[PDB]
Amino acid sequence: KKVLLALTSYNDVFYSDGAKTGVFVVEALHPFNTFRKEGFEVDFVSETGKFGWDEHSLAKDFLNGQDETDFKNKDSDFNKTLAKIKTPKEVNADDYQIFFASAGHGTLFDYPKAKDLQDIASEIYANGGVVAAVCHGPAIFDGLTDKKTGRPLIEGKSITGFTDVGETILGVDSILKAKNLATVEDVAKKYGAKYLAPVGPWDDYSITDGRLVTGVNPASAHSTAVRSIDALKN
Amino acid sequence: KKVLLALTSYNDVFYSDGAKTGVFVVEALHPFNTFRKEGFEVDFVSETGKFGWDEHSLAKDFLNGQDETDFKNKDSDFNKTLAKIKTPKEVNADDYQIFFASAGHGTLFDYPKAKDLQDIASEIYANGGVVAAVCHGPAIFDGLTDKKTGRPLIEGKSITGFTDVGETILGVDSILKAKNLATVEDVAKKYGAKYLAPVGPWDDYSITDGRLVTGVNPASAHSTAVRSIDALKN
Repeated sequence: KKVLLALTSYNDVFYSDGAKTGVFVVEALHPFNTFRKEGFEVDFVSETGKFGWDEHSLAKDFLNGQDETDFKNKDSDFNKTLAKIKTPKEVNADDYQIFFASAGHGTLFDYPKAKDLQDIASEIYANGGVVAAVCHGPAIFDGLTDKKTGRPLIEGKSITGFTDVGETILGVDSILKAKNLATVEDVAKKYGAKYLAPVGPWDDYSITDGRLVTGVNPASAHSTAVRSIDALKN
Repeated sequence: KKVLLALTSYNDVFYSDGAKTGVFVVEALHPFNTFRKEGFEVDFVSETGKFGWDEHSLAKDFLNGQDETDFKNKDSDFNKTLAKIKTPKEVNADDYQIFFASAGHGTLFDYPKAKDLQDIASEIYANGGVVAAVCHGPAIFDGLTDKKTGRPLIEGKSITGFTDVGETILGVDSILKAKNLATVEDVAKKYGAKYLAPVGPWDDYSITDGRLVTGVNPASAHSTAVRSIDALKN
């Protein structure tokens, strides 16, 4: 039982305070934990084989408790597994039942153009696997094609993900535009998907549409992962 | 700017302990409170113009705090309003912006056959209003037609509601099958709707799809009510 957990490979100054974005820690850690818990093996992968942390996700409010302990302890299973991060080439899609895309605002940079990752994702979905994504993770659906129908994998599907209002509240809406980036809600519209919004931009909100699982934000990582395992039976 | 809050008129012995089903207290109270807070007026209506509370919704685990105080206080707005509850005949569909269907298992008995109420809701909706339902409330979607399309109102839409698994867990799926009642998932399947389920059958889980709003269970009453209001601009 393997699970391929994708991470953004973009890590550069993003926020107006000079803080650089990248992988949202708990969006990788909670799914990882949830996966390892049920008895799945986790293989991390990134577009370039490299990654960095979204500095904002390192703040006390987003990283604390056992999470921080596992983060700081280099011998943690999480860290030992992350050290074995793979590049697309080094991956055999046929080895995974679940494809989970963790996020962070960085995914908005490489995920849409990560074709190799999309081919892999598409294959796992073809073999009856489950494709899941949280936060800005659905960004990788931009171009993801269903091999069986030839149509965009999200066309006619109900998904969720980071909200447009959330961007405004974070005050990063100025930047997304400045950097010519599309929001999850934009991507959902562009490819015929039905975007379902949570009551609040920070709520734990996730959706299961057959074998396609999506979550809204960091607070939905766990739920997304849990849904992702359950979805295997669909 | 008013709300039509439909209640189940069924109030007979249900549970395998002699208890009776009917209106689940908070499913009518929280929605009422939310709508009242936002300035909307509220009118209660049932098939018979009468109703009874579901015996199991009266325990401390479901009825407590201010809710319980507003339930026992005869001079409470919630109660003074319930006294003026009207019948379909007394209703003018054009006087409402939202149609909210509170539940309790009792709804499986009357909502599906309450044609007059369906019309009111099809009408309100026809005028660009909002149609919302929580828990077993979606049973009212059984045969509910979109005045403008001719097609079933929930056809092609995404909804959620009380889960089939929940029924088993409560050990009432026997009663249902016996009394020849249909579940929400059934009604969704029957009219071409895409049923989206919560991770846990008890989760506060709701969905907003255009102007069709749905919630899963008592825990979802509030969110479903909030989703209604926000929906009005969709």
